[PDB]
Amino acid sequence: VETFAFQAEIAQLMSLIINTFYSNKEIFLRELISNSSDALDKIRYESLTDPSKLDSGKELHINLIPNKQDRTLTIVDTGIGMTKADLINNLGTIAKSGTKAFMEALQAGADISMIGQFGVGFYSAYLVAEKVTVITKHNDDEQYAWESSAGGSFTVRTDTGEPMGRGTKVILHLKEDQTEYLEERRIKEIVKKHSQFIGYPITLFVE
Repeated sequence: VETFAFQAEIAQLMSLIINTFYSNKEIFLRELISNSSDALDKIRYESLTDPSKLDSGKELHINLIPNKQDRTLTIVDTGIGMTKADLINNLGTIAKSGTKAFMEALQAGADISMIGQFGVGFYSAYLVAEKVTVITKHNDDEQYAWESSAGGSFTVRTDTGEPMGRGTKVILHLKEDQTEYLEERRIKEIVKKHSQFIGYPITLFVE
């Protein structure tokens, strides 16, 4: 296991997300589904000129998996995945610059639900999760697990957990008071409200 420091700007973003009073937490799901869709779009585009890119799985989709025993909500996609370098580099984002914009905007009258407009929507996971684990597999690399409970650091390790073929799995270890996001009725409602026009199937698994 390797441990890394978040850039200071990202640590500050995370703390703002964790400590700011903001009731409309449910937007985290849309943000992560949006990220999944973007990743699926990337592998799809690469496949148009090189069909072999899909040897690691031709189905392009998103699964939502709640588990009340583990208190986790997992978002899985079969998108392009991320290399180890992408993981370290803010999960393939330009987060340093996105954070600066988001903070300026929060000053010009924006609110936290607008985070995705600044390219740092992944971090909205910390509205509801105490810990986030990201398992990822890109065609050009091995399978990796990133994890962070905030506090300024994240880890990266190889994952000999179940091989995934290709894609990304975001495992949200929910805060104790956020278990509503494990209820089928609630997840269904949020998907219909904010993720109605996504171009890939979204399957909500049953417990």
